[PDB]
Amino acid sequence: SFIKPGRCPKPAVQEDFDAARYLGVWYDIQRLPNKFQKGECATATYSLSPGVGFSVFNRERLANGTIKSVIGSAIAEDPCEPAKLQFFHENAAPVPYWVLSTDYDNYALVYSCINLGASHAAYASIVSRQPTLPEETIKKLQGTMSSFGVGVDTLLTTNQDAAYCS
Amino acid sequence: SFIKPGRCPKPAVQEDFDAARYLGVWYDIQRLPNKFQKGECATATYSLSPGVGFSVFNRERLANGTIKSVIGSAIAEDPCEPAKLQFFHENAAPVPYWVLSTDYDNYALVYSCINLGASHAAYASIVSRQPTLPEETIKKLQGTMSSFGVGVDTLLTTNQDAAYCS
Amino acid sequence: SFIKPGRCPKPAVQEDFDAARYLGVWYDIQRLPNKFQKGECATATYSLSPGVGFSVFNRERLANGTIKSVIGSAIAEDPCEPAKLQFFHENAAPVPYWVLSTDYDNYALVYSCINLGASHAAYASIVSRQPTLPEETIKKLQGTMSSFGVGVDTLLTTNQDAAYCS
Amino acid sequence: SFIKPGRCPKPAVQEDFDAARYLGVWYDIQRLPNKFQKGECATATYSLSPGVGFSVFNRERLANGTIKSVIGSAIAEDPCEPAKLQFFHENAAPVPYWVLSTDYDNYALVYSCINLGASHAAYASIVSRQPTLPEETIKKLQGTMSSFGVGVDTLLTTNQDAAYCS
Ligand SMILES: C=CC1=C(C)/C(=C/c2[nH]c(/C=C3N=C(/C=C4\NC(=O)C(C)=C4C=C)C(C)=C\3CCC(=O)O)c(CCC(=O)O)c2C)NC1=O
Ligand SMILES: C=CC1=C(C)/C(=C/c2[nH]c(/C=C3N=C(/C=C4\NC(=O)C(C)=C4C=C)C(C)=C\3CCC(=O)O)c(CCC(=O)O)c2C)NC1=O
Ligand SMILES: C=CC1=C(C)/C(=C/c2[nH]c(/C=C3N=C(/C=C4\NC(=O)C(C)=C4C=C)C(C)=C\3CCC(=O)O)c(CCC(=O)O)c2C)NC1=O
Ligand SMILES: C=CC1=C(C)/C(=C/c2[nH]c(/C=C3N=C(/C=C4\NC(=O)C(C)=C4C=C)C(C)=C\3CCC(=O)O)c(CCC(=O)O)c2C)NC1=O
Ligand SMILES: *[C@@H]1O[C@H](CO)[C@@H](O)[C@H](O)[C@H]1NC(C)=O
Ligand SMILES: *[C@@H]1O[C@H](CO)[C@@H](O)[C@H](O)[C@H]1NC(C)=O
Ligand SMILES: *[C@@H]1O[C@H](CO)[C@@H](O)[C@H](O)[C@H]1NC(C)=O
Ligand SMILES: *[C@@H]1O[C@H](CO)[C@@H](O)[C@H](O)[C@H]1NC(C)=O
Repeated sequence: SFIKPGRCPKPAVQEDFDAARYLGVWYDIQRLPNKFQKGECATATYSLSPGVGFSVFNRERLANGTIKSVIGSAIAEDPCEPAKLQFFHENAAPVPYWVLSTDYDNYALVYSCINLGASHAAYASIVSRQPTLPEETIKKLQGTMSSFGVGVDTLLTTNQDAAYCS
Repeated sequence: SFIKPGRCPKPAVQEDFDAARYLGVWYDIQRLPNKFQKGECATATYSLSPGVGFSVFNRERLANGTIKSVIGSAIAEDPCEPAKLQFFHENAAPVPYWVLSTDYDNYALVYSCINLGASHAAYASIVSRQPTLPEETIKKLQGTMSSFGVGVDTLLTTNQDAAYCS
Repeated sequence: SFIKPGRCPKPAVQEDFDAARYLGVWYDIQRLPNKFQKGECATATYSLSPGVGFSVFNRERLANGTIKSVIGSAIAEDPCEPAKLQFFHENAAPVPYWVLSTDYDNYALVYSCINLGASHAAYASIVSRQPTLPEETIKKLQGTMSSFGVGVDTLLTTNQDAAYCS
Repeated sequence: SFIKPGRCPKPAVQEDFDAARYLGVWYDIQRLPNKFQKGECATATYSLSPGVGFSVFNRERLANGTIKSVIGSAIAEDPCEPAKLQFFHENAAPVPYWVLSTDYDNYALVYSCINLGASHAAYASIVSRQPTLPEETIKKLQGTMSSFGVGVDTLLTTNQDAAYCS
């Protein structure tokens, strides 16, 4: 999704990550530019799976008012690295999805990277259990992002205004 | 997981494979020796996924009457190759799973292979919608297995006796 | 390293591809935009490998006259699909490299693709044993490139002018 | 190519591994049972690659005195992990090859593991720059292997007798 030079960094993930506590609704707060989000008001809904991992339901509002959504399935392929997921969205090739940091109740810092020779395509995201996230939490997560080569300057803020998104 | 010489054959899969028709209950009729089937009366149940692919519930009876079962998730990582799945069983590393041939309402030939240098570990299985499958059908699928270098003689026949399996 | 929408296409590869005839010097005639070519006069030289596959030496001229180069190794990881190689350059992650069409003594259409969810990163190339290639030959390879969704308008022409590259 | 239960362990590899100091001739001293060594007197010879990584030439003596050898190519696909190699032996699928420990001048502990569902296939070997290695060094390396579940009882000692190998 977003090309930067160098090979993919390998940042720390959430230690002892617990997926059952990660389920539910997360709101997109900030994110690296990508090719899949085409609007605003983005939310992810993660739910229990009857097999392994969990189901994914992403949803956003387009500027012309059209609502768009996708379904996918998330799986930790190595049970010993539960924070290192892979998402299989409908009609999409698999993408990595690592949870760098989360407190389950408020925020989460998500990272994703795929190698491209001497370059890489990266995606990063700050999400929240609410349409807003406190300013301090955001600055902290931006802080870790800098350590693995994401520029805070390059981030897009997602519109989560209550009126516009209903 | 059966070690044989040579690299994994790359047999053909079922053309224009339709997972919705592959769902439901399958009985293990014959199978390559493996490390996971520990008894008899083996069935697989495939169900809808709210994400992609489908949910898996494999189940067998032990000699002492104890029922053993596992849950997992099946996903075709390349949507243009829907018959070439990957199974993510709980407590297992991901494994390949090809539907080489199926008519959906009667039989299916499942193959799975993993390379080990100049050797490979293979798993193959004939399943049926009924606890039995006609011998001529069994013979035909055995033909297919031989055509890509599996020995029919090494196949194990699975117990599906209504008396024993009830 | 060029983003286009959709998953990677799988165009046909060169039949009975013979790497021994593909060795030697190729001149870049035109190619998709990428992050590795920074100048002109780009050439690829393919050489004997004492193990498997063959050796790679890429070379171009910078605008200030500085020559830049990389070495790498090409390996056909599956001997039965010899046209589907993996290229391992110094300081780079592995990249696919398919020889889609070549007559060995004149031209070659090179392709490479890596998936990015519902998008993909592509690189495509028309190379030649001479610094120029006939207009009729280029158009044919353009017909093929068009067939998997690269537009001739998106292509860059490589400077192979004898004076300037000298 | 030796099947054990559980997923592949992830042992530490030699820190700051230098492939350049690893070149030349190593003798097989002890090894896990595998499918490729058919005799004795086995040596691996590693040499410069004109591309990336290094060149591979393995050879052993068969019981009937006939000598057999293979060539391949070794590559660290992740340059930041030079001890984590991939070996491409001729006509074989790629295999992992980790250097867990080496002092370059005397010994080396090589490990390799490929997952097979809830089981795995492993290969490990203690090599030496001489046909023999001191018992204390061997014991030390056997110690390391034990910590990740290879049985010292399962190890085979390789015949490197000077006369028999002459
Ligand atoms: C997404 C896929 C992808 C591919 C395929 C790819 C090829 C590739 N070409 C490279 C160097 C190079 N490659 C070329 C040119 C060629 N390269 C060719 O495959 C051919 C046919 C030519 C034509 C001669 C040149 C000239 C260099 C060196 C340029 C320089 O470093 O200044 C490198 C080394 C890394 C770098 O210098 O940044 C890679 C990885 N990179 C990718 O990200
Ligand atoms: C390079 C890596 C990479 C990733 C990680 C990735 C995720 C991804 N997000 C998607 C949809 C979506 N994704 C989101 C939003 C999110 N998505 C998230 O992973 C998170 C955390 C949010 C935050 C809420 C939304 C709203 C959609 C639906 C978009 C639409 O239909 O327009 C899709 C589906 C494909 C599509 O319809 O275009 C993919 C593959 N794609 C990639 O190429
Ligand atoms: C599951 C992982 C796995 C590994 C790692 C592996 C290594 C491996 N060793 C091979 C040959 C060989 N390998 C060796 C010896 C060695 N090989 C070594 O990795 C080392 C350290 C030595 C020590 C000297 C020899 C002597 C041969 C040649 C066998 C012959 O031709 O008789 C081959 C070629 C296949 C063949 O033709 O038989 C492979 C794939 N195979 C696997 O399945
Ligand atoms: C290298 C290849 C390879 C494959 C394919 C594989 C499948 C596989 N089958 C499993 C359980 C199982 N698998 C089955 C039966 C089936 N399974 C089928 O794919 C089909 C068609 C049936 C027939 C109905 C059953 C009944 C179980 C549960 C067994 C138990 O509880 O012990 C498991 C779970 C973990 C384990 O017990 O090892 C795996 C990984 N394992 C491998 O190593
Ligand atoms: C907005 O855009 C989408 C895709 O471009 C389109 O399908 C949809 O109909 C548009 N909504 C309108 C015009 O209401
Ligand atoms: C049946 O078998 C398994 C092991 O084979 C054992 O764990 C289980 O307790 C047994 N149950 C009995 C004795 O019914
Ligand atoms: C050529 O230009 C590149 C641009 O970065 C630079 O790396 C290099 O120093 C230049 N060579 C010179 C100054 O001769
Ligand atoms: C020795 O035995 C091997 C098989 O065991 C055989 O292939 C080889 O040719 C034999 N060597 C000779 C010439 O006796």
